[PDB]
Amino acid sequence: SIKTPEDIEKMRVAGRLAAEVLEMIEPYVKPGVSTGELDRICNDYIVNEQHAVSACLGYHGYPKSVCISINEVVCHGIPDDAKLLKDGDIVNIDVTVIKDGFHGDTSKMFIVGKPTIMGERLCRITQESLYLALRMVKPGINLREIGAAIQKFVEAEGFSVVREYCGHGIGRGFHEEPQVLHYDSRETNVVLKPGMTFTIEPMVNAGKKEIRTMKDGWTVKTKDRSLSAQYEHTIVVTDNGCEILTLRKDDTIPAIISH
Ligand SMILES: O=C(O)c1ccc(-c2ccccc2C(F)(F)F)o1
Ligand SMILES: [Mn+2]
Ligand SMILES: [Mn+2]
Ligand code: NA
Repeated sequence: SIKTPEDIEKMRVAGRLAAEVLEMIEPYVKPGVSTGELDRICNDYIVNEQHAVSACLGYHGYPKSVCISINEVVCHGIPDDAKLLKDGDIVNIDVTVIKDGFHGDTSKMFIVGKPTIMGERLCRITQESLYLALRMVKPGINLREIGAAIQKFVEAEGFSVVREYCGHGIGRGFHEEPQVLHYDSRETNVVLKPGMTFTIEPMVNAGKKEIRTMKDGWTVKTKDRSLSAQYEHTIVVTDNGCEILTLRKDDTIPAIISH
């Protein structure tokens, strides 16, 4: 669907709120803190300060407000008061808020304590894969091209792209069409049009692409237990490119990408 100027404004608000949850939580992401407390901090902020709601809680039965995944956990890590962050960890906090009917969806990696060169490299490359994709977004381009570019860049780094999950259209619905694969697929045939709003959120494994879902029916880890990183932004396709609706102060890419 093509969002209207009004809907896009609402997406800007929702996207900014999502991004600000990530900016707000940054100081709390330090050695010793539990992912459970991080989640509570994020939820209180979303509800009490942003006057918004987490779109995650309850979705497909998800128990928490945000997803927090550490190191080998690929995605959907469930915040737990007993899971503490430690020196060297790489942690993804994935946020999605609903404000005035629209969704803002974004995530980023945080390196805890003294960074490891491997962790820093995986996160940097993963973000760069998102960035290169964002720089390709504009009317007329096929999502297949973008997915192909992400995969090519990631694999060239000796990393892999997780296939079970993809980006997605977003708006009044958390996950709307189209599906945004982060790898080349013969099934992908979607030509971008102005006003389209979707996410790009590649999950990159340091090791093999295969994953394993834990027995809590949520937590996903790399099959080989290698590190996995993910970054995500919600965007709106413009006439000559795109606008990142979930940009943060620490992002090293412009909010408005012109061509
Ligand atoms: O960025 C996303 O699109 C995202 C993060 C987590 C999920 C998800 C996917 C399937 C079922 C439940 C959830 C959620 F509840 F954790 F949001 O979707
Ligand atoms: Mn997300
Ligand atoms: Mn998403
Ligand atoms: Na991870």
